[PDB]
Amino acid sequence: EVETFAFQAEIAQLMSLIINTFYSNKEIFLRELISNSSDALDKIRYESLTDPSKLDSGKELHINLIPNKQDRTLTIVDTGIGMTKADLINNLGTIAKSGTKAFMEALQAGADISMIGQFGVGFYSAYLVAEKVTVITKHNDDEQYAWESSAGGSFTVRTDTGEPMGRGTKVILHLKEDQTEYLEERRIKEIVKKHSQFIGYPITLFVEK
Ligand SMILES: NC(=O)c1ccc(F)c(Cl)c1
Repeated sequence: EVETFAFQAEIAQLMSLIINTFYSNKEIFLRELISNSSDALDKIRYESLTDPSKLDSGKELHINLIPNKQDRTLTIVDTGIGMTKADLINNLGTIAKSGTKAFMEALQAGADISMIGQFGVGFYSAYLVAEKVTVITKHNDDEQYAWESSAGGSFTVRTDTGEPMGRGTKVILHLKEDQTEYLEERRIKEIVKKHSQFIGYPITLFVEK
């Protein structure tokens, strides 16, 4: 049972512009997704301060980076607050319509593309490097769901029958054929050190056989 949704026009426009604009500084996608994971971890930590049972679904607060050269995927896993089905449909818990408008207005006023995260829509920078993005998420108040989009104006949501995650979000980047540098250990390490060196949660870069 798969549900197919249209992106709001403004979000489809932002994704088309991310996909089609010439812009060499693609590595910022990883900073943006790690920052999103850190924000989601902050949220579940705050909730746990007054309700410890919020961590019954998992006490560890961390971020894992999992490259897979056979699948040509880079997966960013966090154990943050996760998203409900309603969150996924509502632009993955973002105010993407007004954020896109502000990002657009800022670019006309002299902001840089790398500033996308200041406008709450840093997630969509994934499409700088990914032809398809799958988001697996589990929120304490809902079931496990899979969101997926190859852009082109639509996304899908289905119940996820795969590996239970407990709580958190898994962003699976199906990389473009010419973007496989982001599967190399030394390249990922360089980007994390350059852009994410002060994130307040452990970031573990997995290695491969
Ligand atoms: N207008 C642009 O060239 C532009 C604006 C925002 C973006 F995220 C990108 Cl990649 C390009």
